[PDB]
Amino acid sequence: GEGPELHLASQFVNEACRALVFGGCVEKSSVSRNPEVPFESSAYRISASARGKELRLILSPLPGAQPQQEPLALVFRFGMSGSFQLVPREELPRHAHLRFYTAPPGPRLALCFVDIRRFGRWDLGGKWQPGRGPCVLQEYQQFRENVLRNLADKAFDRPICEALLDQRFFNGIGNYLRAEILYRLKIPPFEKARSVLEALQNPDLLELCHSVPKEVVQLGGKGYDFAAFRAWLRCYGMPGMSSLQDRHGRTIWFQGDPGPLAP
DNA sequence: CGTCCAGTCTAC
DNA sequence: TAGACATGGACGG
Repeated sequence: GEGPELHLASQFVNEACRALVFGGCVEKSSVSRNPEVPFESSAYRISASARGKELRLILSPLPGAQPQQEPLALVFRFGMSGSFQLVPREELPRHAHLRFYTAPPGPRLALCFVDIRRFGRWDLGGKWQPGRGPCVLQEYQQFRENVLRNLADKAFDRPICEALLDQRFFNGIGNYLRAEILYRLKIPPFEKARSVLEALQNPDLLELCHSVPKEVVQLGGKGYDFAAFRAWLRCYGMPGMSSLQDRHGRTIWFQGDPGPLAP
């Protein structure tokens, strides 16, 4: 559920739906507590884009589609297990909680938001979440400036391994990326975030917040194969690696000294 | 076999 | 903040 996976899911949606025409209503599973999507069109296309840990999906009526209406945008958050799949209409995956159906005359497929653990959410409207920082993958320069010009914010009092999960400043970084990034630099997880980032402005911490997830995207791995990602990892859950619980109870994997603020 | 572990969101 | 939110598989005692 991290940046690279949201970004590959956007790629997948755009490639799978490039020729497809969808029709009818947007079908939510009965168990899902997310909002019904009030969009219905006789002929519409689906496109996507990702920003940090959010994915914007746009449902665009084709010319002359009925009823006459503007496009509708939704924003998804994947939680721990969210994903998109394109399947035959009659072979729906289990836990397909939101479904878009191709219209005739093509082979009848379904584009599904699949979410086993049901932690993901979707909203109506295209707005990104207002507090989130810029995307480490696609807004690198804005993201770098938003960290550095704000180092006096209380957020950077926390250990660097906890600050990397703060989506106001590291939108797209999650639990495996913070392990892999700190591991490249041999920076102890529980050194203070402000102290680590002041010692700055050999790629540095903020550069690696971009280049490391970019590597995952280049694998096509964690994609929307699973072994090429398992071999790419150097720290997260790897043998020989230490691990501690941060203050919110998430496991930080690291090697060597845990740092001064370790619990 | 029973336990444990695997990003926001909510409410006290 | 602390626990909730929730399914399934690996891992033990």
